[PDB]
Amino acid sequence: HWGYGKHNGPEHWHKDFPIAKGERQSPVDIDTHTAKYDPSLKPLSVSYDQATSLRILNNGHAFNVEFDDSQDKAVLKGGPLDGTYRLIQFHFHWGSLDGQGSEHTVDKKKYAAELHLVHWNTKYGDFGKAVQQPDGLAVLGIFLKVGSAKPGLQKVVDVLDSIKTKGKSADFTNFDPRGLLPESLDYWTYPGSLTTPPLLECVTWIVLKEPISVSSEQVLKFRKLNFNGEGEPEELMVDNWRPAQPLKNRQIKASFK
Ligand SMILES: NS(=O)(=O)c1c(F)c(F)c(Sc2nc3ccccc3s2)c(F)c1F
Ligand SMILES: [Zn+2]
Repeated sequence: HWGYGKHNGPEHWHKDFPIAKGERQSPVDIDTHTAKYDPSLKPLSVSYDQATSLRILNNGHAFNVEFDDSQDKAVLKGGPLDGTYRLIQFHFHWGSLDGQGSEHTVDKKKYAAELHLVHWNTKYGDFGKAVQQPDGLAVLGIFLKVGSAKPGLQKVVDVLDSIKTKGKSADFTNFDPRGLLPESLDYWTYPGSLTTPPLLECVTWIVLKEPISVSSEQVLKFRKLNFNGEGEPEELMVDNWRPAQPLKNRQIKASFK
């Protein structure tokens, strides 16, 4: 029953998932002036050379590109992180218009979209167990603005017509997610949560400073997706983002400046 519309949208989530009003909820606004530079934070390590994508899926809330996480292939490590975390999927959140769509904001700025590359802590042996742990997940967030095309995103955009409606999937092999990374790896980092139900407070958030650009035609194709299933009255998949939640005590750290 949860979703993004008037009657089931984020402001309604706490009824089914009371952790919605918890102490480390995401996303947040990144106040770039109150974030603490920390010279002791390590460079992020993104080792994606051996990634193996398998499938793309419309789950009724976004689309996921899934990876085979059964060995140490695509991993995140270093940065603020203690273990190594394995890539399991990526997805995006986007707007009905270019002026909105991102979940994190930067001094109140909303970007057109936000890419989430979701990884899990190897010491918990799988994603299902990792989410019940406070340091179970690491999500690398990357902001999208509209301007020039991202060539590396086009294979994703071209297959979306085949997964139009809730439930649909398609084989999605040899997709290289290094094609979605900006040039710099400068980041902010803070402790928080899944930004969809079940809203578990299990995530180390790593948000890149440098957005990637995508074309208006790329983002327009995200907006032709559907929340509904093939049976049903079309609701376009747009504005599937949660807004910024209270920071409460937490401190946001910066890798830079
Ligand atoms: N916005 S987010 O990166 O915090 C996020 C995520 F990490 C995810 F891993 C997912 S999919 C997901 N599936 C399950 C299954 C069981 C328990 C928690 C989750 S989150 C998700 F939908 C999502 F929005
Ligand atoms: Zn997400």
